[PDB]
Amino acid sequence: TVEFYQRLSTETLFFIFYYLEGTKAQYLAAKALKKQSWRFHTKYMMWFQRHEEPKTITDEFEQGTYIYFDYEKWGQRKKEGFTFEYRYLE
Amino acid sequence: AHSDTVEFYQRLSTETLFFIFYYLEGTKAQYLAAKALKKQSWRFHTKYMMWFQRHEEPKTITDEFEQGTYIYFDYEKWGQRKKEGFTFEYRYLEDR
Repeated sequence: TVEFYQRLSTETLFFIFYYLEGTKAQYLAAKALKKQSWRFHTKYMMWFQRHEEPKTITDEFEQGTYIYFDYEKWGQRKKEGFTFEYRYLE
Repeated sequence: AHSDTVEFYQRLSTETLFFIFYYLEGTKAQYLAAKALKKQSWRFHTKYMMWFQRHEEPKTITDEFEQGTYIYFDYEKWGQRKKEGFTFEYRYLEDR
């Protein structure tokens, strides 16, 4: 169901997303995350979430501070003065 | 780390390990997850089929059972709960 993945911790959703590819579970984790206001950067291949309100927003990109989950370090990190180009959005 | 080792599931959070354990049933992952949980002093009660952890030193300890307070992961509510004056019978334990 959709509500279950809603309950799961974010770290659990990430594990599901990165290690159970091409499966239903991944599919619902992706959406569970989106509803939590995470967005997938299709290049960096990591999930981002606004830490606070962006500094600048145009029609093509926004810049500001974000927390993201680095799957290589398996840990939530933070980036300031980052430019999230919407063309890398799904 | 390499997904096929215990050092890998050791990096994951407990809740994730529980997810792995219940929803990737009968797989290598589940087994290594089970192991990961055991270093953390979680033990599997084979009747209730839930994981328990001593909250504090047990009150009584014999050869067949121990008694005291535990936290446990209820997989029907999917949440950590707590039990006082609980008897954990050693016959319902994976490996003595």
